Amino acid sequence: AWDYDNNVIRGVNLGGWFVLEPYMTPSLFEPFQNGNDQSGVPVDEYHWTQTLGKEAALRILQKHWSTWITEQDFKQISNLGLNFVRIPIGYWAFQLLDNDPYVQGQVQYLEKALGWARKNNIRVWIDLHGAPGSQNGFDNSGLRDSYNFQNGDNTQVTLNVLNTIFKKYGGNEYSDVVIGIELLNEPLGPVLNMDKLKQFFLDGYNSLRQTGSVTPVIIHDAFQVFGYWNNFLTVAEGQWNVVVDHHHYQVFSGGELSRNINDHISVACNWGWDAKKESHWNVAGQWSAALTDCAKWLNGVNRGARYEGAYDNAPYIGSCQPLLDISQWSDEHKTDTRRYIEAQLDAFEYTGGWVFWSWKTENAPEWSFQTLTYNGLFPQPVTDRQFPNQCGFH
Ligand SMILES: OC[C@H]1O[C@@H](O)[C@H](O)[C@@H](O)[C@@H]1O
Ligand SMILES: OC[C@H]1O[C@@H](O)[C@H](O)[C@@H](O)[C@@H]1O
Repeated sequence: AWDYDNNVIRGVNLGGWFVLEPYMTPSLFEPFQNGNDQSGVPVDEYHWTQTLGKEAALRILQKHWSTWITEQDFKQISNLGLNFVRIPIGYWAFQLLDNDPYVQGQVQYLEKALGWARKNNIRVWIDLHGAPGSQNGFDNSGLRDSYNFQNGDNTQVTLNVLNTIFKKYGGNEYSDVVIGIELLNEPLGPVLNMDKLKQFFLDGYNSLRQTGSVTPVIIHDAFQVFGYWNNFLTVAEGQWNVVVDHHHYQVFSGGELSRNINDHISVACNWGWDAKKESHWNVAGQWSAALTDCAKWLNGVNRGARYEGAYDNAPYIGSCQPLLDISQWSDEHKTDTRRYIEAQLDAFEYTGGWVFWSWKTENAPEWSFQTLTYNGLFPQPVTDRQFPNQCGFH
């Protein structure tokens, strides 16, 4: 349903939909603030559902699921010249651990989305974004500050969930829509046992193929250096239809944030050069326009921004308040943003293409494809260049 050799993915993530992220939908979390005190705000979906209880969580999430993304969004995505969406979903949509606070019902909307994709000629990855125990301790895994994916029976439970996804979505029923199943989003390589992670990836690969599925298997790079995965899941070993997903940002450390715009561009261009050298098909599955970490709660609930020297012992670079509203951005910041977007687009189209994080946010413009497009900062058509050939690819 896709030609990974000849076609380029031009896509958006449907983030914040089936896995809550505080920075993307702060309205769901802000009612728990006590004036300026954020100490009682649940930090992740696990604690949000636990605090509300099952009845309230289901009422509020049903409303969210039914309105956040609809068929109209898919029409607009097609109209903007995009050809692809990535759909994050948590393990809890399929299976609950014994005392899990999570509520279910996401699957109904996932299946509506697959139909909306079909109708609008949009292809899809399904992405397992959160595993039991957490694979990364990020709030976007569902469970912040825990790293227990490789503990106990959590890896086994994850493989059981994947087998459900494989039987439902990796077969003939959706072979015209689903062009990849991503085994696990952003496993935090540095804190994991990498040998066990590779075994997990291999078990998932083999399990899918054993169902008779020919669906591409997408592996996230686990924050390893470019080329790390070249010798894994290879044609030499009869392993085929494998894609590596690289994520790229320049905002989650003081060193990255302090780069001037030219150096930000040089780094983006180098992402392209280095991805080209790899031996698997590869796609930039998450990236954005952000040049700051100013979005409220981007680093987590009750954590500040490195950009204004309010987190992670970073030096003050500038004040975030002026940057929260795209109408208040300086001409220079708008120009820097457009340059940065174009350099990333060129870099990522140099291999398998790109998937912007994310389609929409409530009020975080750096992270919203819609907002950037409407304000003329994301090229429309997406091939438009105000700053052509910044990287010099050949
Ligand atoms: O090397 C690029 C690609 O070649 C294809 O033949 C394989 O099936 C893929 O798994 C691989 O990513
Ligand atoms: O570890 C700090 C940050 O790392 C980034 O790579 C992730 O995208 C963020 O979610 C996380 O907050």
